[PDB]
Amino acid sequence: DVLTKLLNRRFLPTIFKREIAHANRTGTPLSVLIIDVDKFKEINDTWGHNTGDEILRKVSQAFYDNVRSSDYVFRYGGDEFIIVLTEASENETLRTAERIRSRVEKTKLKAANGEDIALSLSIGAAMFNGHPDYERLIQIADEALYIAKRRGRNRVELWKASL
Repeated sequence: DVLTKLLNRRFLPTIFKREIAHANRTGTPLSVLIIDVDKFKEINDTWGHNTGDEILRKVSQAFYDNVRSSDYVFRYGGDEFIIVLTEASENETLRTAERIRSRVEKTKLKAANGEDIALSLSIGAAMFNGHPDYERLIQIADEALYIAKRRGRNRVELWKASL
């Protein structure tokens, strides 16, 4: 089962604290992908939890197929995910986030009647800029996610001082 490999949210602090410390001592880039499945509750209602669950499996599979073993993937809510990319440049991060978003879009799902289920991700991305507090890094990545949702979903957004 792919869903059992996912990390609980409670491990975010202890993991981020250590992973940030390492990124400052060495000067290696660090990035975060915050992901939320588009209109998931609406999908969960219409097609059922078995369908919602299978969606979470396909979506989780897309993650592990496009991250290293050295990266971390967390699942907090029903459709809420957090990916920590250790040692990934901005160029690499956006490329990774794009591979993930595209994969989910191009995964068509057959319904009970035989129709197609619309799948898409919204992804917020943010680069580590040296700040010691990890919550700041999650805040801006979540803010980036907020915009991707606000701008019509099925897209990636990178956090900037402009907003």
